[PDB]
Amino acid sequence: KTVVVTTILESPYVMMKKMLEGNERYEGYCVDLAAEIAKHCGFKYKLTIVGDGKYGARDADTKIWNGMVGELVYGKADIAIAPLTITLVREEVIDFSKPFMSLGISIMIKESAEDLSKQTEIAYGTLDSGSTKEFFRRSKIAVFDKMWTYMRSAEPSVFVRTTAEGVARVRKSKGKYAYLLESTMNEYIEQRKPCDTMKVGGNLDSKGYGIATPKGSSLGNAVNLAVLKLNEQGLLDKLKNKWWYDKGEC
Ligand SMILES: C=C(C)[C@H]1CN[C@H](C(=O)O)[C@H]1CC(=O)O
Repeated sequence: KTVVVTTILESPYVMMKKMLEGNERYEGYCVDLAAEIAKHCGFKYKLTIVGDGKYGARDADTKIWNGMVGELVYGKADIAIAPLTITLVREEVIDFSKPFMSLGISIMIKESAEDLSKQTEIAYGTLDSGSTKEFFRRSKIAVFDKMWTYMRSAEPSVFVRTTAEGVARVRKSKGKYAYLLESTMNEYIEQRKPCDTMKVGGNLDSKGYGIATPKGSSLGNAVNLAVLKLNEQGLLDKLKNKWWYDKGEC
């Protein structure tokens, strides 16, 4: 009947409109994407913000998945539409549609990863949890392995808790702090006032964000075909351009 969609606040994907109720309280790339996939697939839905404010990781002790991934695995949500990075660990427990948006870990400064690894004057870090941190932690690639060893033992801490915190740290560090984040957030922030940040070098890896559903879900097939169709029509490119560039501030 009414499909339960779990999502999360992260600009410009899902934001509180700056007096409203239900789905109309929200706006952003993922809000527009949810309406488009629902329209194509022919379903009614309710957007809900994930209670724990997490994307999805499996606790090492309890082995239970938290965040949006957890909501899908334990049957609390029917679908997740947000900047949820497609990773192998998540793919083992949930299904992802083809990418609706491409990205890679990138560097934000006020070059290359190899260049950051060989130096010591500019400090660098990632979020204290998430796919970016996990990529560095489990990487068997020499340069990233070195970067991780440096980040985990750096004092004071080079890690931050939110995107906003990583961005602010870059802005106030006089070129002494580089933030490692997904290229999509990097591109978005570059077009946000005070317009003083920049992406440098190529991405460290390659992946995307995908619509997620519980394993064996009936909705899976349909949502995947919808993503392929919206992509083919150029709609996803227009939608990214709308939220990143048309609404840019620089
Ligand atoms: C915004 C957050 C915390 C998310 C977005 N995609 C990643 C994920 O799905 O884990 C996280 C960012 C990152 O790890 O750099």
